[PDB]
Amino acid sequence: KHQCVKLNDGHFMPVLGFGTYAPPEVPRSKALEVTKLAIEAGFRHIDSAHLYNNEEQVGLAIRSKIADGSVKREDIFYTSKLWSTFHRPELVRPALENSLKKAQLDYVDLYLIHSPMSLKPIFDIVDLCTTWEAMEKCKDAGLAKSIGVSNFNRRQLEMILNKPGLKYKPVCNQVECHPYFNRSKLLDFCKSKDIVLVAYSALGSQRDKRFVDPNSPVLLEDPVLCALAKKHKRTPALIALRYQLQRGVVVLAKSYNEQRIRQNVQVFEFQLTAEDMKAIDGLDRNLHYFNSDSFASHPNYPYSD
Ligand SMILES: NC(=O)c1ccc[n+]([C@@H]2O[C@H](COP(=O)([O-])OP(=O)(O)OC[C@H]3O[C@@H](n4cnc5c(N)ncnc54)[C@H](OP(=O)(O)O)[C@@H]3O)[C@@H](O)[C@H]2O)c1
Repeated sequence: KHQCVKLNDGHFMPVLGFGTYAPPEVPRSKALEVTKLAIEAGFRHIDSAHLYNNEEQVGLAIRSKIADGSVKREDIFYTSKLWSTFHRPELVRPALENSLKKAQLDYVDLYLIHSPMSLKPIFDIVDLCTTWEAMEKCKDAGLAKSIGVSNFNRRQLEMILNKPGLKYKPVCNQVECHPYFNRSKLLDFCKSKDIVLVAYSALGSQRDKRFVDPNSPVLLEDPVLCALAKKHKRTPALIALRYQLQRGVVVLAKSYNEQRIRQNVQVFEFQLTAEDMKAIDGLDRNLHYFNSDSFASHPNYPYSD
């Protein structure tokens, strides 16, 4: 299907998605305005989460673009995510039901485990295979068309894929992925298991002071990204998004700015050569922008491997 990839459960995922997270200081009504502008610009995959405290505004934007005739529900791929205080398996279905009620949708296209780092329902120690069984029952019930995971490393994905009794493989692993942390080996593994890698912080993250070192290089000021932008008469952001599409990664892009939202859909309008991709692959430097004690101290931190 046009500009989508086929998931391993048969559903289709659009290869460019709109990132909806804004920090707390942005008024909640902004997510309504920008999600409507993202749909108007041509985004058809919208990524939210319980954590983002925006599902009611994001859902209203979707319902509004349905009401005015721009799109039908089946034209939109909506993702939400189970937050880490709800890993205990009896909490999974009520958490998804809460997300649906907030968005006023009958189903999500995709429901993810947001992170493998379980928190007190203060860390919690939960066997995530039990969480996954509860995710499977939500796909059986029709609450989520597809289920997947987010922030898992290879060993953590294998624990699910190897589970006795497994009914549904995860359709995706949504992970931090960009030219300073391109996750090649994990991508190869995901490809080998028919699992889609979805990239977040593909434009270098929002640099949130709670978890990103401001000393970290700014991805879009990279001189190779900037040179390739000059060569293609595009921008460093479009070079960073198009790099993902050509390696078979589905890519998210957040923007709350009307011009940049419209700019990002231009990722479909041009392509990069083998030499351009090799120049971009040479930027890999094990730089995860999310780099905090509040993750690294956790018994199931994914960058331990
Ligand atoms: N699963 C998880 O744990 C997880 C973690 C992080 C993110 N995510 C998801 O991934 C989404 C994207 O990741 P992210 O929030 O880290 O942000 P990102 O997509 O890496 O974007 C980073 C910054 O790039 C700027 N930008 C966007 N388009 C641009 C363009 N064409 N030119 C120049 N700058 C541009 C935006 O600022 P403006 O708004 O000012 O344009 C944005 O704040 C999030 O919204 C969320 O949906 C998930």
